Amino acid sequence: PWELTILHTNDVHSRLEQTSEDSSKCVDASRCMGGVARLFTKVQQIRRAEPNVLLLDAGDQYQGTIWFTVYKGAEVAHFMNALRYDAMALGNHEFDNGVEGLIEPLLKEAKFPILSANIKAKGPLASQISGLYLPYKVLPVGDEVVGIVGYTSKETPFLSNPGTNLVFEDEITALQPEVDKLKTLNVNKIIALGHSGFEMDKLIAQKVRGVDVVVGGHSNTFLYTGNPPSKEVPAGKYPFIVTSDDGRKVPVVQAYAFGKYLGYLKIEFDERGNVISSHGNPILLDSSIPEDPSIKADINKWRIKLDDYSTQELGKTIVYLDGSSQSCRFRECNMGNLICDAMINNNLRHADEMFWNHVSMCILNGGGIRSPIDERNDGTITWENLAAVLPFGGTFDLVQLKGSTLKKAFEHSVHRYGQSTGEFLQVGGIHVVYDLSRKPGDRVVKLDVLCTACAVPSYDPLKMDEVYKVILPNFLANGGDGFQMIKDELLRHDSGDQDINVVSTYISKMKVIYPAVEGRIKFS
Amino acid sequence: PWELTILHTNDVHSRLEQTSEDSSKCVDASRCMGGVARLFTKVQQIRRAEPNVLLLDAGDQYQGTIWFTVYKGAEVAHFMNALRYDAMALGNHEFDNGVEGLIEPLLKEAKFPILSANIKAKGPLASQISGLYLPYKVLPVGDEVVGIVGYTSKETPFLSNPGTNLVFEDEITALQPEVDKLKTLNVNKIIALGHSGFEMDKLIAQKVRGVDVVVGGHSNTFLYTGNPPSKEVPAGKYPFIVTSDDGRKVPVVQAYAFGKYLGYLKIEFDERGNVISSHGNPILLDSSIPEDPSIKADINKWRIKLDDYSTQELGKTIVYLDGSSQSCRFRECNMGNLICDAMINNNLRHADEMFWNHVSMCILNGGGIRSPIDERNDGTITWENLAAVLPFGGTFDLVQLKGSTLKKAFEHSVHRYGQSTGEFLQVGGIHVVYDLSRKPGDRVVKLDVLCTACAVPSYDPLKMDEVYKVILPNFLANGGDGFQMIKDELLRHDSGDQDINVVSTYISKMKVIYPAVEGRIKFS
Ligand SMILES: Nc1ncnc2c1ncn2[C@@H]1O[C@H](CO)[C@@H](O)[C@H]1O
Ligand SMILES: Nc1ncnc2c1ncn2[C@@H]1O[C@H](CO)[C@@H](O)[C@H]1O
Ligand SMILES: [Ca+2]
Ligand SMILES: [Ca+2]
Ligand SMILES: [Cl-]
Ligand SMILES: [Cl-]
Ligand SMILES: [Zn+2]
Ligand SMILES: [Zn+2]
Repeated sequence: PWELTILHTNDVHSRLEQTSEDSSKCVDASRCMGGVARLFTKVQQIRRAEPNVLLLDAGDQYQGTIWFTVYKGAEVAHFMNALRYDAMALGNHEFDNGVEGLIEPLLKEAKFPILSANIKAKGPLASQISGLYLPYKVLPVGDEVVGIVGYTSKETPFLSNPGTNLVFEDEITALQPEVDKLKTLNVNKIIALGHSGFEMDKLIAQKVRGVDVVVGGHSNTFLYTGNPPSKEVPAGKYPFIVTSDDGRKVPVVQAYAFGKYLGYLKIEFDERGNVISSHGNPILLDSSIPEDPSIKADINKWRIKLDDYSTQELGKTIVYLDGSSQSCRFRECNMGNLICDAMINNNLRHADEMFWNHVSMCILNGGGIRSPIDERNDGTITWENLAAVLPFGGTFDLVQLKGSTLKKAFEHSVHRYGQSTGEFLQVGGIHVVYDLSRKPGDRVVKLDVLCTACAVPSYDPLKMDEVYKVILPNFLANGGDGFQMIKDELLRHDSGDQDINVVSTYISKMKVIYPAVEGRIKFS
Repeated sequence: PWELTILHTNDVHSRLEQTSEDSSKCVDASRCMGGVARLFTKVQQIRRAEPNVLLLDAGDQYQGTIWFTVYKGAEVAHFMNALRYDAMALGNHEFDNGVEGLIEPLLKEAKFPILSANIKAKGPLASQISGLYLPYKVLPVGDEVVGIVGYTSKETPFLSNPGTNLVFEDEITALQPEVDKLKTLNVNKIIALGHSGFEMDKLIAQKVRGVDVVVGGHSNTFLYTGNPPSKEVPAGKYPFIVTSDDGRKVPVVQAYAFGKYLGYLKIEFDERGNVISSHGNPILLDSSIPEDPSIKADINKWRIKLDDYSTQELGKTIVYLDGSSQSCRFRECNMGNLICDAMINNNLRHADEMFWNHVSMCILNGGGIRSPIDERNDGTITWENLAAVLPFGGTFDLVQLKGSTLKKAFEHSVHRYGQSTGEFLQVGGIHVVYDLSRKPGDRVVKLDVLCTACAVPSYDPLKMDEVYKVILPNFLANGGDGFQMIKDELLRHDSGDQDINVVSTYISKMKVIYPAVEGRIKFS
């Protein structure tokens, strides 16, 4: 039998540097994980041990940290080139800066093929982008050939900014004729590599005849066999074996997100390209694997521009930005409003999945806000100013909560009001009124939440049994500040973008901000 | 004596096409005024009649209409070249797209000198922008030479986006050594051409010794001798003669704004370059002057790209945008909120003077909002969609009003509530509560307005004798919809940017909008 090792990443989301275990900034330098330098170490070791190896990425390298804000994809081409990826599928985030932001930094500089069979170009763009991404690629591997076909979420127009000259076709209908072309070319080992989410990956394994293995992304799905090595709870075994409509066992794999795991799948094929066994598990890239010094030296070199960005003017304020603890731990503060508005706006512009692309409610612990920003002089705000406001190195995560849970979180927000501690919440898309003369646990007297999805979009009373989607710091999603009910009762929690980056890009895009105290939080 | 005719424009604000008498879109094609084609006719006629003629622009050609949104300054270089301007001073709006947006479209393409003596470049920019604008230029005119020195408002960093590598120095201190250089060169006829406002222009005429004539802008100042030909009321005679500290009569001139007038000043000089007389008046460019057909043919040709922009996707909405009359003439509607938020945000980003750069209150007649925009499909908003919402061809103007005036405007808003007419106001930066059970004229029971300039920026009760600055349609500033108290009582009214353009660029910059009904207007 001929054995192929597939190494794969997906939804790296600009985590070029090593991170903490939850994908936020690495605070404890000896428990960090992921990053491209550590990835390279582990990939090089397997390439030395195994004769036939492919390294694939299933999309969403773009977006998430200062690396993408400053380098805009040039860092993705440079470091994926340095790692010698064999192919990549386009994900939705690859369109976040429009087709122009995809063609220049990435499609023109990458030294490997970039694939998607279901994106059709038209008008003027068609001979402009022509051949810059491919529906399939035949790759030699050792003494054999493997074909790779790409696909990208049809939800891309609602998530990103691909423009009106690209059509996203149904994946299975677009994939079948390309796999048929590979079969006509006598390629008998075919990987479908793409970015549509685990549900669609399972449907492709079942329905696209000729596909031997599916390597996917988009849904941040973690699969693992046996006792998992970190906090992620697996959605199924790895590989997740799906039997096809033509009765073959098709391994389906994904490797969570954020470059925290390297997916590692070994497949044995018979002489006719049928899979006769498959086994593996994602490898946790934790600090027991050293960062490769030649990649890390390049990371250090590229970081100099990022460190320089710290003093650059992002925008201006026309108001004093009151991030003092005497304000933000006690009442509505306009710095809290600004940060919640940024959290919302960034996720609406750049959402990771449709499930989250209408989120319009935000809570933020006031103890998370650590400095004011004065408008004298000229009102200039820089990254360095924001880093003093948000110094903890966190992310702004997405959670789905029952109303009863959120009501308990607002009771917790004032249960010991007056003690100057950090759990008092600033909000966006929420109007709350407290009556502090009432018993702890019964101080919320009105709690109305923005409803975006409906007749006349508006604030409506929170309902205990309805479910709501909220953006908030990772620190609160994990139950910090005593918000144990959030951690214990939430229905879904996805990690999101790095925090200072999110606020800096919001100010960059607004240019002039004027947040004000406007009645989001009242006391009666 | 040697006689020089100075023709001059300032604060054209992207009004390349002819306009209505108030600078908004030309609706009645036979009462239109201004535009570059008509300007060219009148300038060519004077060039044929007079031997020594200079055509100067004192700044703020950038910004104001779709022409600048689509062409970003290339239209300014092209048409000022076609008119054969002899020189231009930089104004604040020339920095609205940053130094990069100034260097490429304008400084590199202009065929005339672009001047400013008080802008100093440093760091990397210094040898990059070097020589692309000049502190002075010596120009031959007929058989003599005239020197021109430029200057630009020190308020530019607070109005625009010139970056932190440009320093704006005090104008009189920067101008004096450059005028001294011209004197050393034996130039004895010196025009100071610049963009700092009439107050500063008068101080330059008094204090910069050697300046013969000041040609200014920025403050949209209209000067005229005798009975004025249109609606503008003159601030003084034209020219406005200032005696200098060295006892010379220095004509100071400006020509309003929007290309509506061509300034026309004749100066006689003795052999030593002393002004021995000066006379003139701005010429109203009204429809008695034909549009020049060679310039208009080019305007038509360049318009094709603008007409094409009408179908281009600007951004997306995630909410139904309710611009129906049943909503917007009766209660808060999220289309009204969106348009007021756009009006505010655009003017904060791109304000014409410091006087207006903190405006954070907006009123908008609900009868001005003429269509909803559905989110199906994909939520795409185009210029054409917005043109259906805002079809009247107006501008969003700046007014300063006493509180008592604004309170009367809110009483007018509901004085015959229920009759479905268009005077009901949508708002931004204002919370109003009405009690419709009370007498007409006494229905406003709460009226709180955002105060940006203060301790903890916030909504505070309107005070009858305080003065407030508000952005609103030209149609309301001129007393439309029965708001005669606004027209009759306002303290200052400046025309602003064209309306669909303002909303389109706001959506372009926000990318995804989600306006909602949030309690700006309540009934008790
Ligand atoms: N990782 C973190 N992210 C956000 N806020 C934090 C974090 N750690 C501590 N805080 C805030 O700092 C306060 C203590 O100064 C806490 O009550 C909490 O509100
Ligand atoms: N030039 C204009 N600008 C804005 N709104 C207008 C204009 N002309 C008419 N309207 C609105 O149209 C309504 C009549 O349909 C008027 O009551 C007024 O609210
Ligand atoms: Ca096969
Ligand atoms: Ca002189
Ligand atoms: Cl999925
Ligand atoms: Cl002035
Ligand atoms: Zn994705
Ligand atoms: Zn100006």
